[PDB]
Amino acid sequence: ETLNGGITDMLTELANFEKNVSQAIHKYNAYRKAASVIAKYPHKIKSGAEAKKLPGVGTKIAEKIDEFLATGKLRKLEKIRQDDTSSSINFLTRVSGIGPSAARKFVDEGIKTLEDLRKNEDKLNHHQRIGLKYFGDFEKRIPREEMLQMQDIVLNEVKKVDSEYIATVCGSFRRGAESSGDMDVLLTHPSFTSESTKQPKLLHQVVEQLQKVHFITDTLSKGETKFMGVCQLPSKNDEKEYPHRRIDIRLIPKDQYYCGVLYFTGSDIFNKNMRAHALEKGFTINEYTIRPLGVTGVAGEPLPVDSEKDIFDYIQWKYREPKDRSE
DNA sequence: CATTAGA
DNA sequence: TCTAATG
Ligand code: NA
Ligand code: NA
Repeated sequence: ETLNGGITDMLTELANFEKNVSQAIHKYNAYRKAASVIAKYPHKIKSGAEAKKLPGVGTKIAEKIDEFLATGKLRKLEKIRQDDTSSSINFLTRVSGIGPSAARKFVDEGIKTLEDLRKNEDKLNHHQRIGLKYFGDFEKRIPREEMLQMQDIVLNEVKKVDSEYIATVCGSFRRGAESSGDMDVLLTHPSFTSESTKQPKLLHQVVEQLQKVHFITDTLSKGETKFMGVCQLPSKNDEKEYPHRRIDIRLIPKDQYYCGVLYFTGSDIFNKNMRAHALEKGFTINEYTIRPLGVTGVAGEPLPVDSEKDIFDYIQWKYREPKDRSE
């Protein structure tokens, strides 16, 4: 967690550089584990060989290690830090719809600046275009203050169309969190579950609604289960407009909300940690279900949930507020 | 890791 | 189809 700081840190640098700049999945994959072992490692690593002794830690890494152990730097790390070509990529990627593969190509054609992108708005697809459009706005964090207005508004339509709907903004916003990235409203409806072969309009109905009232302004992808778009709080009585937000809404089988619901509300840990709990409490939890564990190794038979409650009740926990889903 | 664009 | 990007 700290003793191994600089090592682990450089390692991930390196690592990331591989994947991104180069199409070096192996190396890339290499550093990570390397980076991973030593993290877990209990002592203050002192040198190449010292590391060396570990699974994953080979010669290559080791070497770089010492030099780092020697100079508070590393070369390759430095060069890459320098190289526009590589820095160029790390930049492009910031655009929704822009990835490494694109970032690289985009570069070879020479696009390297956000401005470059404008100039070749055509060379980009509706995603990235939208990605590019609201570029500034996407980087900004979401105020909880805002978070609720929005929240309010969304629920406002959901119910409006049909009362039978149930939608939930999951995440951090949900964990009391001061700010969010993008909001996630986990959708579902009674008439829809594990079997009742869809009702696509189920989604479509909503999306439409929000578009109607002007909350969603753009679509990034509408599927018949997941939608990804961009929204905005009606910019009040002139003088101050809202930034453009990323939103995501998804349909769910009322027979898996809570589950899927427990899950997204995390935290990323509370989950592993809650997930870690059900294993010993004779269960299994994953994004949609709770399965009673059978001694053969595995088992099946997904247990019937009506609130975030049952799950705790099942594996037998203390119901914990979203507030307290901290770790 | 599953869902949507694309091409 | 496959592959990329998002989550
Ligand atoms: Na070793
Ligand atoms: Na991106």
